[PDB]
Amino acid sequence: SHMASRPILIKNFAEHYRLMSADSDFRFSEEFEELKHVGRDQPCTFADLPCNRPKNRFTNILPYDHSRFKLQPVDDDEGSDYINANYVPGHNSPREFIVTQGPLHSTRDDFWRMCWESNSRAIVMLTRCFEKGREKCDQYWPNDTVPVFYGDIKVQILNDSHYADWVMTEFMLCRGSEQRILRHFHFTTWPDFGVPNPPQTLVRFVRAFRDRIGAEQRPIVVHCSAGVGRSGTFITLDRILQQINTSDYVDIFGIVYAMRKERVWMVQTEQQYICIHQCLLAVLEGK
Repeated sequence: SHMASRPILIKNFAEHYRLMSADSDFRFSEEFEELKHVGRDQPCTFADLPCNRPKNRFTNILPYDHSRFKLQPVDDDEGSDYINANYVPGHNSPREFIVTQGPLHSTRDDFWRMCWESNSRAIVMLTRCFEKGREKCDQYWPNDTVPVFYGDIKVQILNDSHYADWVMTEFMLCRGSEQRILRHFHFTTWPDFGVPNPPQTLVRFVRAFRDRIGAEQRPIVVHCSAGVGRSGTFITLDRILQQINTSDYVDIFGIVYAMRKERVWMVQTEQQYICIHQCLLAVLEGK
């Protein structure tokens, strides 16, 4: 098709890349520029209520109404159903990911409740808590093995595995007499400015994640700072790598356009838009 899908025939992806990157990413920069309006017209009524105003890390990153995850309502709290997060499509399901902002201390309770209510068995954290001096995301998980209660959810570290660019963490999650495990994928290498360089690091992580998570059927929670740029770059990359195993086509454009329609600025910057292409380019060319 043509309008919300620019599919490439894999056997030519390496040329398409050249052709796209050529002239200071002329074509690339231009292809991206088409998405700059996708889904922005959609209402954000709830996110925009007074009682939910303090819950948003950024005033111009708010979940569209049709896509937002909703927390079980609480009978005295007005607007208690709210959290900054949308179901965003993945390779295997329309409601495969829940991408959200990095919780504030003011929202980590809500954030945990979402994981529990969503039945999500995997969080993917793509930002550092602090970076270059700002705070991006509140430490919403214990930093030792003493179990910590976030609301009604008791989170405890069963073990963690540090690597070069990310740390795996296995949480036990308890609500009442009910127990589950959750795997926490924390990519800790992303550069203070720009996209990961070399991008291979990100591919490496996505492989580690997917290999580890399998053909998951409940939601995966994905987050960064605002829940748009990196979150969008990961999900897309995860999708396409799964994809090149069942098709001789890839639709990075198509993937983004679909995500935009679901949650704001999903692949945020054309550097990330390019980065996705480089990662795949790297894979198709045997690193």
